[PDB]
Amino acid sequence: AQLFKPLKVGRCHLQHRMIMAPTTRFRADGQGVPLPFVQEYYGQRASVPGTLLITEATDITPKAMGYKHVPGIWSEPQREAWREIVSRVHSKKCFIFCQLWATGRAADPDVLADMKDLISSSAVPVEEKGPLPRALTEDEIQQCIADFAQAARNAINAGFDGVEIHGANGYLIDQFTQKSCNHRQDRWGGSIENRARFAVEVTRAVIEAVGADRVGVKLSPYSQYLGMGTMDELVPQFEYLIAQMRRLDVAYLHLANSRWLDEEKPHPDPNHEVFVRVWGQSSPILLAGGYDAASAEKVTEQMAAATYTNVAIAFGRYFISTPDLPFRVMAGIQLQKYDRASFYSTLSREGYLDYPFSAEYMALHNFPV
Ligand SMILES: Cc1cc2nc3c(=O)[nH]c(=O)nc-3n(C[C@H](O)[C@H](O)[C@H](O)COP(=O)(O)O)c2cc1C
Repeated sequence: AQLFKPLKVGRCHLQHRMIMAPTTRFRADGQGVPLPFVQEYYGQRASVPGTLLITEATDITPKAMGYKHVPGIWSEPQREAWREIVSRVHSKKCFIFCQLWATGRAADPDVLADMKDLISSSAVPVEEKGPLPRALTEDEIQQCIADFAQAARNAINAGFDGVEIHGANGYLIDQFTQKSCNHRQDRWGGSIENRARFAVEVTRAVIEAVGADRVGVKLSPYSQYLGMGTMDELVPQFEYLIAQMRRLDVAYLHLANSRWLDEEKPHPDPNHEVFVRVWGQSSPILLAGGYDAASAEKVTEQMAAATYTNVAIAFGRYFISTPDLPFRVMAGIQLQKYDRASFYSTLSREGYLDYPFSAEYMALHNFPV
């Protein structure tokens, strides 16, 4: 199976193409430091050598943090906690990218030090008022771009194999890409190229920091989560941005389906064919959102037959429920049914560390360490 073939992504020689998608689980402390057992969570999911894992979204600066109990990577205590997580993954011969974000208008205003700190590309709330975000100034944009680069340096210094730039799901970068939020009249909004500029410049600064082979970029072009996915020129806007990502030669593009607002409207393009076409055949593409063992297999096989041979699939919910997911899929073992109780848990070991391995995997584990 194509899905089981080794694939080089960035500097990492992956041994199969099933990826742990970035998933926020709120197991960080009030200082943004991952809890001491976060290392066992990622270690569990480093089940099979040559797996790539992508971390939960990680904050870049204390001012940009939008939630409590999510991790950052600006402070020394955070960076040391992540070094230990990354060490555990590498000890199991797996690879890990740190996903970097800022929440912008989707931050929890109760968590911000000042109401001034709720920022976006423009003063457009997610819901009809809705506390109003403040439009970033030119200098604040420049500062945010440098903060992403410095976070990327911190990540690479903690040992991460790479960073993913969180350009999706209506968070701050996507708030610049999409006209349903960005109504700026300066060079950061007001046309397809101008709206794309924020994502292009964050990407360029992170590339200068760590090199294109340690940077992936996530987008969710069709997603309607958090006020996105409604602009009239949605397709052209992302065709343009993905052409620029391809020109910048990033290690991978990651495209994900999210929450679709009306289930009676069919989705236009479940496997993102329209965008994969612009990205091209040569560089790895990660697809996420709604896949299972059979559909991950089918889409990778059929894309390969269509010349798109460099496709990986990332799983969020099944990697939560199934720590040995790639082992299971390769051995024809059923993935663990996931449950909403665990998705909506916070802080505890319960609903986090306590999904079992397959009995099969346990059978091979029957030895003294
Ligand atoms: C609990 C939960 C937390 C998530 N947190 C993030 C996040 O931190 N970063 C991000 O880019 N996507 C996040 N996602 C989206 C996942 O990466 C993925 O796109 C989503 O789970 C859909 O894929 P699935 O069908 O395999 O679950 C999250 C999803 C869930 C279920």
